[PDB]
Amino acid sequence: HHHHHHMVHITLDRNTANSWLIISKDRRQVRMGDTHQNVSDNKERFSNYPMVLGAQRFSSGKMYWEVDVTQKEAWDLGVCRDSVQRKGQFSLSPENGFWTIWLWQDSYEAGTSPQTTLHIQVPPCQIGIFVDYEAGVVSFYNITDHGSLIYTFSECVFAGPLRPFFNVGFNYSGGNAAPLKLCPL
Ligand SMILES: O=C(O)Cc1ccc(-c2ccccc2)cc1
Repeated sequence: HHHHHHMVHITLDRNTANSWLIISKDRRQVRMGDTHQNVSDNKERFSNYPMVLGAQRFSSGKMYWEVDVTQKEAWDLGVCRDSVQRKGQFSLSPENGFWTIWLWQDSYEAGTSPQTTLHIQVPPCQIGIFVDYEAGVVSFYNITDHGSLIYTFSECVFAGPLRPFFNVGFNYSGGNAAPLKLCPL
């Protein structure tokens, strides 16, 4: 791909984070803590899952960023509407305002309803995310495999401002403690 020149500097929004997440001083890394991180509750925080939003809001244009997923067993990445549900149980789907892919139990899937199997020969250590607001496209790229395409959501109906979306996943196994990191431009 040739999307690198639309690179944007994403930072994480602490106020949206699940109360167990630990966000680095530079707001570029996030990991699951082993306990509540001693913050007050608020209506923005994701309650049920280890999720957090980027601070940036996009309503036009082309945007690109990269995320490091090295040695994680489980995670979700993509974009979502600014007005997605924060509290209780929900599925990641375009109907609910999410355009995402994930790793879970050694398989990669796109967050359609129902979910779509992804075909990845080279397990990615870094994922590139491209959004074309006007075209209604969200695309995912395998940076470890020379930028190969993972998945394209097309005919997207965003229906609002978009925010970068992250889930570091649970760590029931003891093998999923590693952080998500926003990679430098
Ligand atoms: O509205 C809901 O679906 C659940 C809900 C509502 C309010 C708060 C809340 C907690 C502490 C300070 C402010 C607001 C948390 C969850």
